[PDB]
Amino acid sequence: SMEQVAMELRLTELTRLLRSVLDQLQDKDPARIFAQPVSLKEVPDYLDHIKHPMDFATMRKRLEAQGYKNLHEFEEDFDLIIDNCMKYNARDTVFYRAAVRLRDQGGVVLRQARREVDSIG
Repeated sequence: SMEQVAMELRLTELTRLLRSVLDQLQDKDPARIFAQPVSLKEVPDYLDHIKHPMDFATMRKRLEAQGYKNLHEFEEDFDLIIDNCMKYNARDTVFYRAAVRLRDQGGVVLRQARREVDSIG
């Protein structure tokens, strides 16, 4: 149907905008602390602690499969990155501090992304 195509074009345009958002969020992590999943070889207990692990590579795979239907779903995943890290790691650690910084810096990007998604439809 033509409707299905129009819907698909919207999904594709959302995917384009989320890719740019993702790039901007990931620039706020210059140490690459959140680049890749936490290694179960190097943190064998990790899944006892964290039930839904997340990282920027895993978000990028979902993105390119057009697997985010709306900004809210994408934000959920971004928040998992931050929130997982802040539970597993103590306050006095480079990891926790990196999450706080990513959260604070990402908020700005996400604030305008919401406006753009609402605005452009």
